[PDB]
Amino acid sequence: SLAPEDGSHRPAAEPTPPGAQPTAPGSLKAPDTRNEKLNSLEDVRKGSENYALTTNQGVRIADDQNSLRAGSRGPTLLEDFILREKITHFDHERIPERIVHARGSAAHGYFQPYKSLSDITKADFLSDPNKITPVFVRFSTVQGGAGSADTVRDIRGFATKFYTEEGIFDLVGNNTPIFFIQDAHKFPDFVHAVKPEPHWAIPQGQDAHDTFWDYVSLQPETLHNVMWAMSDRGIPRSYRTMEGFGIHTFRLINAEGKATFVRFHWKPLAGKASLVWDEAQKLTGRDPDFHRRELWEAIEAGDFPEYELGFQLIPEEDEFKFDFDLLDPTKLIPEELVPVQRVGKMVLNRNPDNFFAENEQAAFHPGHIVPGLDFTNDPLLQGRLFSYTDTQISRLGGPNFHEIPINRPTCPYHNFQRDGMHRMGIDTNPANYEPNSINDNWPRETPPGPKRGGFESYQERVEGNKVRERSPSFGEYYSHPRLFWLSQTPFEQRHIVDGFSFELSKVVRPYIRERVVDQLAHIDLTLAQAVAKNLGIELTDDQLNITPPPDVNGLKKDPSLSLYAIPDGDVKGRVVAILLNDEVRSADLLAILKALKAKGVHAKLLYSRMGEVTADDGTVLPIAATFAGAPSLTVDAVIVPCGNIADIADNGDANYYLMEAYKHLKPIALAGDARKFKATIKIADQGEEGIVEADSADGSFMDELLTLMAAHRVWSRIPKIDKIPA
Amino acid sequence: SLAPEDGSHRPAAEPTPPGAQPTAPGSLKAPDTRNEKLNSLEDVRKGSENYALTTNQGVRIADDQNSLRAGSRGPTLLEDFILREKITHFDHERIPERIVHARGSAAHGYFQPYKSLSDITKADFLSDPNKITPVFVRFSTVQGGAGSADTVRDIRGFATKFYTEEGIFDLVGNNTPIFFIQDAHKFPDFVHAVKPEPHWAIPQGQDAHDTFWDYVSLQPETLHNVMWAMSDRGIPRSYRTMEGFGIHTFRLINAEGKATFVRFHWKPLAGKASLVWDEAQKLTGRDPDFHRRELWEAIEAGDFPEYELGFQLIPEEDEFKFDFDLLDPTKLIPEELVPVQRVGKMVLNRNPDNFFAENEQAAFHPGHIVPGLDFTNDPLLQGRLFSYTDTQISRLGGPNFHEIPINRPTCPYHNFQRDGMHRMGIDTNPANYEPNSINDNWPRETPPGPKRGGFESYQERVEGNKVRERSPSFGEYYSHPRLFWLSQTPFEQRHIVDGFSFELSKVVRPYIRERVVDQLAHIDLTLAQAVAKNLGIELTDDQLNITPPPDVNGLKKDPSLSLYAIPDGDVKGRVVAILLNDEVRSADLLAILKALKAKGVHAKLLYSRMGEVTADDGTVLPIAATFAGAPSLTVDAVIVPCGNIADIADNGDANYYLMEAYKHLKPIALAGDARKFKATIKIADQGEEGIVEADSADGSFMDELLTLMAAHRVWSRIPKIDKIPA
Amino acid sequence: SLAPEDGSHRPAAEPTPPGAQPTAPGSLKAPDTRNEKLNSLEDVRKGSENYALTTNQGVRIADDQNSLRAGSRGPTLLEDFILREKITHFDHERIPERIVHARGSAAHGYFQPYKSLSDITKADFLSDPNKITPVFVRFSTVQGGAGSADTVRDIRGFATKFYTEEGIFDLVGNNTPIFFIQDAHKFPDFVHAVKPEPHWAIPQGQDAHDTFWDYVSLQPETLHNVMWAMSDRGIPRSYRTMEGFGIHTFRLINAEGKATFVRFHWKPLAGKASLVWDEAQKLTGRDPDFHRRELWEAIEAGDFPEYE
Amino acid sequence: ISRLGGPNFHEIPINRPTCPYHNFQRDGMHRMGIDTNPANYEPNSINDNWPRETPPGPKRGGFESYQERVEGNKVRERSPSFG
Ligand code: HDD
Ligand code: HDD
Ligand code: HDD
Repeated sequence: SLAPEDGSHRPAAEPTPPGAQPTAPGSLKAPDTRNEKLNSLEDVRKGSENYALTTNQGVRIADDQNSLRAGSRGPTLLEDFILREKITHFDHERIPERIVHARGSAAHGYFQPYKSLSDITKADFLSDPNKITPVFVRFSTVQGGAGSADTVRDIRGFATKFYTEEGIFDLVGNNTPIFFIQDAHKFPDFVHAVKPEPHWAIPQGQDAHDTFWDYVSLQPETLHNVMWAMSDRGIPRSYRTMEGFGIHTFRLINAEGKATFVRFHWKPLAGKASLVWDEAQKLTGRDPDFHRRELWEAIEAGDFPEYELGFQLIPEEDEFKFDFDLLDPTKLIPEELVPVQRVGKMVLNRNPDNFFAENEQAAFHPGHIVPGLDFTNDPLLQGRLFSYTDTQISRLGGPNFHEIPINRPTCPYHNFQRDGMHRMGIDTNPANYEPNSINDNWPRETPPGPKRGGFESYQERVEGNKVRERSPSFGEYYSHPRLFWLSQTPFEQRHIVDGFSFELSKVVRPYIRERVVDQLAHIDLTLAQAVAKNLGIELTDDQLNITPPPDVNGLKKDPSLSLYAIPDGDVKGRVVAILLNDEVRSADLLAILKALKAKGVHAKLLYSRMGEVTADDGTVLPIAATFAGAPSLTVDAVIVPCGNIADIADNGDANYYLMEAYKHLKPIALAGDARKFKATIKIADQGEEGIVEADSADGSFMDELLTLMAAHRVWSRIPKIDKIPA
Repeated sequence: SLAPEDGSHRPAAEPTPPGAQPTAPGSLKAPDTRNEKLNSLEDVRKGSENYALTTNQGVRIADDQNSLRAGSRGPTLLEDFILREKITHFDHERIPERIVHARGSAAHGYFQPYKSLSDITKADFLSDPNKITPVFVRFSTVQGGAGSADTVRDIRGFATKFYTEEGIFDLVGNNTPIFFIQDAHKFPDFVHAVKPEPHWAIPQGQDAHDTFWDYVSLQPETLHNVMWAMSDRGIPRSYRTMEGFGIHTFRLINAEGKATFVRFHWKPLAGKASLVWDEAQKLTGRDPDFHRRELWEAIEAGDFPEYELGFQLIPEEDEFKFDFDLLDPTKLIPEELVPVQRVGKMVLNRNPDNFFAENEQAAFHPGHIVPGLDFTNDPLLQGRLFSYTDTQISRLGGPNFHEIPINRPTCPYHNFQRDGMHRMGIDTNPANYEPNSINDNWPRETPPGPKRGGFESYQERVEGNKVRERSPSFGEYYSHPRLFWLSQTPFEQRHIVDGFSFELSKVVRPYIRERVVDQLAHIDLTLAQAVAKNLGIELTDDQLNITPPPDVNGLKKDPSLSLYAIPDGDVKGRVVAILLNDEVRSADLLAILKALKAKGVHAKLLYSRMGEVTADDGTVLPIAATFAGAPSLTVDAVIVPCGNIADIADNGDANYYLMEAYKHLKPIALAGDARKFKATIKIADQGEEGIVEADSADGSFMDELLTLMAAHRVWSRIPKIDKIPA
Repeated sequence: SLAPEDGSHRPAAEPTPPGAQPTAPGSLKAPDTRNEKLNSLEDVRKGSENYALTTNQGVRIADDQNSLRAGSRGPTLLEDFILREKITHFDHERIPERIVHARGSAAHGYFQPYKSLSDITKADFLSDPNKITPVFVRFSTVQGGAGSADTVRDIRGFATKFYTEEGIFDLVGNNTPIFFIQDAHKFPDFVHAVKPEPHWAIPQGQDAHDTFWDYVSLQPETLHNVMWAMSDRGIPRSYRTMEGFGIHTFRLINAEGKATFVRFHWKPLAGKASLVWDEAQKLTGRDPDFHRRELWEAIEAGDFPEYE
Repeated sequence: ISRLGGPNFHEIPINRPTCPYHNFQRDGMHRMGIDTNPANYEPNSINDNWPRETPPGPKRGGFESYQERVEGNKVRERSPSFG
């Protein structure tokens, strides 16, 4: 018995806030959170407590500390089969990572529609507001390996496996509404250009290098998603605070056989929020697991990630009514033209038990659809359909990857397919072919119908010659980038310009930077000029004279394309650093902590060392982390309570904490003599918007602080931060 | 509905004789035959009746006859995910075959001891006669591929997986009591020498080629097993009628820690029986699946394969009491010196459901032992311990092959090993290492003990220098071959000579044949001379003068080494061909079938066409096969009833049936006018031992036939067969 | 032609200081730098300039920008074998990373002894001061994945393959002179304890978590190498400025059959130097490829890494 | 991909073309060819876009599919002419 006698090794099996208890496998942390998929995994869940340690063949091991040798200082013997089994399993633990989105974090949850959608689709999982469908969702970055950092600038994946009663449906989306390229034949080129360069394998998790911008400069179709990635969309605060999109136009098919075109959306109920670049980049060093950690801890705290599924629906007869082609995945459908109709809610409420078994081995593929859905001729979607089945043959070791437990349907599956590596199902059917008489032709085909019918493809008319040709309706590259640019606030536009400027500064061949700037001048001259000024490049008179691309269907902006133009803040689940001193005003700390708790905001008590400090009144304050150990990068706001401020006033870490939080536009609140830190951040005596200050933490101090947190960051501080040495 | 109205598509779920019903998966043929392992496989058995045909993701298929195309004569579309999943699974069905023993046939059963062995071993499965241990047994040839023929001349494997309460123990043996080589380092040399030659990959399932005999001629340690392989041991009648051996000396360890040396035996309760070479060779062309078929149908009929497990036990103090080294796997322990103690019985009573999932994927390995067993320094066994865990990583795809259902232990298994390709178990342990505090160190090591204890190696003393050197005690090659030769009946010696003669005649390089005859002259001059005579080789005076090797501990024979010297014939499960005519004497047929039924012998009614014939009293006799369709090779004896003999008397195929059966030494019985067929096989009017003839098929006629069948073949016939052109 | 007319896309094939030119494949940056191993790879090196783009079966491709479809807005056809070959190869690019030391940076070079060692060893590569042996060296971290950062706190691997005339010798060492554990049977326990924890797969490239310190606390044999890892040895400035060690005692065997015990060392001729923790940790965010980059650029500059 | 272990099966010697082959495909299990191209994508400027596409033509040209006419709905249907 090596556990502490007080039982403190084991986290409580109840919701607890971030940092309050060690994290644990979901079935131990939250044994009563169930759904039909979680329950179906019980056949493979393995416990440990009270069991003997064995080999994989069930033989009990007596001494798991030593190899078998001839003499206690002698050579290891070949006959040690316990050693060799254990080292062999170790030696073959790794499987190939995903070719793209190798870095990702996943959770289980459930989805339910708000009302039946039978009028527009026969998909069973959308047929009844009381039908609950379990989900497994993985969120990811794109470029970096499985061991890369989370808060890089990149697109994010947002992949949802719906375990429906009529089959698995995987909605395999990203967090921006378009992709970089038009036709899947170019996917290896694009991916190779953004991935680490092939001679030296640098850089990891960064588009900031020559080959990515070379390809962008040569393929202007890429510019629209490049605009999104260079905005603060590329650096989300959390997977809970980003949008999701299926990108492609798909079809819904109802029981009468009518097709409606659809694009899929996820709206985050926590709101949209992103980091700023300097914070994101520094956070990749201070905590490369920050998004993975934040998702796991939100679920352990009960701050369940919630998202609303929504559809943009366009009738078949309106296919050609826009200035862009609906089948072109580099174009978005502005919500001002086609609104998102709310469909249902997804809540992620339990972590996995074992990351490798459930996250690493999960296989999502957008070809996994169900009756009631269908594809379109989008030429990027069409090639995706080939890739996601083919890649699993190496990644997951063969054609039986649907028998890996996380991938299994919860509905029935029966067919004539047999064998393959790793075959788990032992088929008893006398027949392995159809048509057969020897088993009365079972299992049997099922005609299509309104419910529980076979899959039949929508009978779309095809007419044309066999060509490798891009549709001319796809040959427009700048109007969507411009619509995105004009829809952003002034501070978002600044962050875009700073994104392009920072990334192009890392491109060693200057002509590439020049070619990118020339493309920017086809989108918007103000953008192009601002980036050029940061790169020391002067636009030519020709460039100054490029006419801007047209409006998109009459629109000159669409505010739903901005993260921040329309307030959607939610403070629940956010966190505040509280910088302690060795004699904290206890009345301040009571008021601060209860106000935060009332709004579901978490706190971390920080000091210059671990252990405890004692408040003016004798209250013992346990310390969560030191100032350097939990930097301001990891919090949303900073509060400094009154007390003995001299204890920390000359602490360089405490001062720099406030300087970093101030640079990154975070709300900062200072009570009583903590206002002596105004000099560290150069705040005027009469104060400034974004800094809460008062004689004590009472009255409206915490409400003012919370109001600032609901607006996420103090954008008005931006011109004040250039001078700050931080 | 495609099944026939009358239900004749589905075999009865009751025991039935070979040929009476179509064969079926074991759980459908014998649903009520149960054991703990078969019951534990219920989680992975999948049915089929009444279920819809789906993709592997659970989506119902409407049309499983057509690809999706643009127009009904148009090109196939990439978006056809149904067709690609089905073709992808097909394209990846095969896995590598086993390096050796790739051809094999398997069944489920159970083992039970006759008495507790706790005085000599603490192995839990041998602790109590009421301990029932499920087994899965795979019988195999050695050289040929998984698609090669069964009745080749070869060594046979006999591998038994015991699913004990203290771990899987695999007894991985062959059907002769020694192996070809002494040290595992030479196994790839020997196996490459016997396998198809590397330039052109010929010959399949045959040792009859230059490289095999080149290795043998240069490595006289092989000669003992080569003598077995050249005897009729090399061509068993059935997996049910051969012996099995573990070959190596292992140890039993009791609760006191005392080690006893043990060699393992399986004694077939159906008796020992083999084919003759011509019959075996021709059977590889008429039915290359004969042993697989015979095993499956025996079990379907309730002719369960039964074997007694036997131990030769040698106390530790007697290690050096023999003329040969107990660790040398090319030496046998004569039963006259150390008797086989009969310790328990194994019954194989259920065929698999799916060959690939349960037989092809089964992994047996002799390093899978349990507490109460241990290894010795036998240098062939020592190297085997490395190979059987290593080879599964490619064959079965990775280190989780114990999770493939058929391989899973039925007792608990818990450890800190994680991940690997197609990981099924989802571990919930917070710890994946020990020692750990965070899960109170579970699962925990267990000290060795008398029951349910951890495995500890027997503390054998090792003293010597690090050397690659063969023990001098292994350097004797001829005395065991000679003891084997002297123990055979005269007809068994003739078949040995004929085996050597036929094989060496296929060696194209004559000096190799000469070098083999020289080795034979070191074993026995009579043998050497008889082989040389058939090869047109004359022994030199030096060869005529080689002194024979010494007796083995005073023995100049041991009849336990002969298949036939001691009567152990059992006719239950054997099969007779009854050659019909278009007017059968029904009284003969009743008397024949009655007497066969009484002894559990099966029959097959044969004619010149399929369909039925009608007997003299009107009984309608259904025909199982034609003369040419079910050759005499496939039966144990032939009976010709009386009736309209002129119907068949000039039938070449019916005459040849009897000539072939007669050449192969099979009993033949002829009733009434069927005695006209005496002329085709040249039998004198007075008759001949092994031909049963009488006026009708009365009761005496059948006892005489059944007595011949209990003696298997009519060996006295051998000098008459030289004249038969068949 | 997409290249700039001034030729500024292509780096000079001469030694240049870090940042002066874009980095390039070895054989194009330093075509005249050769050794027996580098030459022997010429059978499989493949160029590109002036060659047509083809499938892997050697069929020239006319249009590498589009899939084949039925009409220019139509569905992609299964008979597009060019698209499926290209996407199949992409789909199967990745292989499993190394179980440990998955993050590493490598280079070619050569070794030669200062004098013959025939009195203590008959190894051919140590027999003659003028017999040069090619080498390939990979330096690595231990815990993190292939896409983790370079300037973590960790032990570093230092593995040298010597391509000798009497076979390959691999000296597979680390940058500290001992290991954490005594018996290989415990390696999966120790590695599992230091690797990301199994429920949530955190933390990457860091021993700073409960399971590693749990194992340490319960296995005091670890403490020596834990001391080295917590010192600035854990955060070297460059792979050029750390020591290497084989850790184990091995044997040298001379022609007379005498055995001498030996432990192997590499001394960096650039000297020993490490970062400080705040700088190392912030560098994993500002340039997670810092040691990979510094090694490649030192070789491009002519600052060849040398070790005794 | 299973039978020959991955996507570099054209590098097994019997399968290799005797004519030139050059493209932007990289890596995979058992990769033999060591690409020196600074670029592993096209279009690129950093290797002047080599290796380059080739127009179709009478000899030594790029592959182009015959522009057969396709007309019909997306169906899983046997042509009646096959019946
Ligand atoms: C033709 C190839 C191709 C194209 C054009 C795309 N992808 Fe993809 N994608 C892959 C081929 C691929 C892949 C090779 O099949 C991956 C990696 C491994 C896997 O299982 O699938 C994958 C993974 C992958 C994942 C991670 C799934 C997971 O968590 O396991 C997401 C979220 C996306 N992709 C999303 C997209 C979106 C939104 C695209 C454009 C609209 C896109 N993919 C285009
Ligand atoms: C050092 C290597 C080596 C040596 C010396 C032997 N074998 Fe072996 N044997 C193998 C390496 C191997 C193997 C490569 O590991 C096989 C092939 C596939 C498998 O799973 O194991 C195997 C399969 C195999 C099987 C088939 C098991 C099955 O049905 O799947 C049997 C019955 C034997 N062997 C029996 C023997 C006997 C009785 C030996 C000598 C006394 C012997 N083997 C020596
Ligand atoms: C019993 C298992 C075992 C143990 C006890 C060790 N290693 Fe190891 N090592 C491995 C099992 C391993 C491995 C699983 O075999 C690796 C990863 C995959 C590979 O090719 O080798 C490996 C890789 C590996 C590499 C990377 C080689 C490369 O760059 O590819 C280095 C430098 C070391 N190890 C160094 C050590 C040192 C100095 C050890 C202690 C003195 C040590 N290893 C103990």
